Amino acid sequence: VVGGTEAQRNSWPSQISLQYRSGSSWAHTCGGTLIRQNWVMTAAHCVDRELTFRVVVGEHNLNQNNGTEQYVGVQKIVVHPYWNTDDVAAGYDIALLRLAQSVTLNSYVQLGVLPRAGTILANNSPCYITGWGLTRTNGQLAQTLQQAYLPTVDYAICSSSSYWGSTVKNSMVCAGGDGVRSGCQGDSGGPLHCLVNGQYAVHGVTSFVSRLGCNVTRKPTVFTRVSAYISWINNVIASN
Ligand code: NA
Repeated sequence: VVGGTEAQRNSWPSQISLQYRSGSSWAHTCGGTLIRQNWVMTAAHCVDRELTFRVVVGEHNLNQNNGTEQYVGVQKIVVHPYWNTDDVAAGYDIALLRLAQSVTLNSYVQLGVLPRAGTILANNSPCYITGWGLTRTNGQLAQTLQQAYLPTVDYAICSSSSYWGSTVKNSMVCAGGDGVRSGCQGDSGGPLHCLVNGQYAVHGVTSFVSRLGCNVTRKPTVFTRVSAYISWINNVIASN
């Protein structure tokens, strides 16, 4: 997250860190949202590589013991069947991870609530992106979980020629684009939390930013629109 602030450690208890095994260590690669005690929602592109993945719930500082973490292996990966890794612009950038164990819930570990199917946010709706991704274009990962306030940009504006044009689809949410605050590499897969009727819900799964940089004016961060995939998510969980 470029232009973020440090999150309070109990603000976003559905945020997870998706990590891969790297030598004798683990490396953060993506975010995700805990949606059942044994299921995480993330981006499909996060799990393109043939790696050994784990999820960390209750994580705040990637580099220090928080005293709240639970570490769990990924047992099964179900990528959306229409996903195509060389065409992120087509959409379908979503995957479900079944965890090897069910995590225990507490103030640091909670299920993300998802929007009702079909919900579309008004332009300029209030949302926060969260994650450990780069804090500058071509920078380094955050140590502590970051948040940035990223107002939505509706489809009509986001798909206009000076924004994303054809690349953004109605199955996506755009947010931000002010040139200061954005998602960045390592935030993919994590949540966009939007405040609706007094309750935050996870309306987006972070999917992509500009090839020209993270915080680029009129290139809002682009998220998979969770409310377009409710039936898919429910069908996957029911059949696994
Ligand atoms: Na930690």
